[PDB]
Amino acid sequence: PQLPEVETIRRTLLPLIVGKTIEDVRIFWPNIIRHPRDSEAFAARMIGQTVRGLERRGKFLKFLLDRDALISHLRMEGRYAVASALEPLEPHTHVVFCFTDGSELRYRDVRKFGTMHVYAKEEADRRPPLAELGPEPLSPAFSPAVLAERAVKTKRSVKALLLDCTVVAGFGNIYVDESLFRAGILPGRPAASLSSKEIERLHEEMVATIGEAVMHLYVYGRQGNPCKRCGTPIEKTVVAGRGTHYCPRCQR
DNA sequence: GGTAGATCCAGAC
DNA sequence: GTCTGGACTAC
Ligand SMILES: [Zn+2]
Repeated sequence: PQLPEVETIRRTLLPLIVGKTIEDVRIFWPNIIRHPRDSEAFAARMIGQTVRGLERRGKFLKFLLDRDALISHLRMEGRYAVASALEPLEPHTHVVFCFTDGSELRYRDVRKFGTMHVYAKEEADRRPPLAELGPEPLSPAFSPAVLAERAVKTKRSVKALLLDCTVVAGFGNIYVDESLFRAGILPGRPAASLSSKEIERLHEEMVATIGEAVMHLYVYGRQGNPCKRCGTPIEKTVVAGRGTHYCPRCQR
């Protein structure tokens, strides 16, 4: 899931778990547990705590308990569901939080790329994976000025810059490619090569593109198909090590 | 200290 | 078999 989908999860999941008390934590792929490194300590500390809130930072979910926070990233394919402890688990279920009311919060992930970190609440924001996270793309803290400052410093492509979590929180490939198309900028352009006008426009399209989604594609996944604005075949190449889509006529 | 390269996984070719 | 992707290690 990308940022908009994660925000939907935050909103919809919260009322399904708030006020429930954890009675057990079961782990079927320990590699997902990143802190404490020992999955047994992860499970033990959570027991007895009640879910009090659920926040989002970038693509991270932050579950707020009594003393601790659970920081969760779904990567490409992770998903949460709430269901009865009486029913069989769905395939690829790797972590389960069991509540005292006989319901469960289940984490599934076919690829097993997702991560979980638990810390005392007061520490979570100053430890990985939240430490160094850049500003929310929809916040005044992410400004053209901030983007400009980062762009001028680096030798990397503009795509690489936007994918950088320290620059802006949780802005993924689909939105990078779409935002760059909408801003008329080739993804392979050196970030430092962007003019003030291009930075301003890119910021505007980033906020618009992801803002629209949080509340229909031009290039992403459209290789070999006509651009919706000029009819030129959309191309796909590798940029910043990732599959990257663009129109060679609309973007410069 | 900034950056490329490496990494994890299993489904799609 | 090869390719793919979000967010330490070593040049
Ligand atoms: Zn075009």
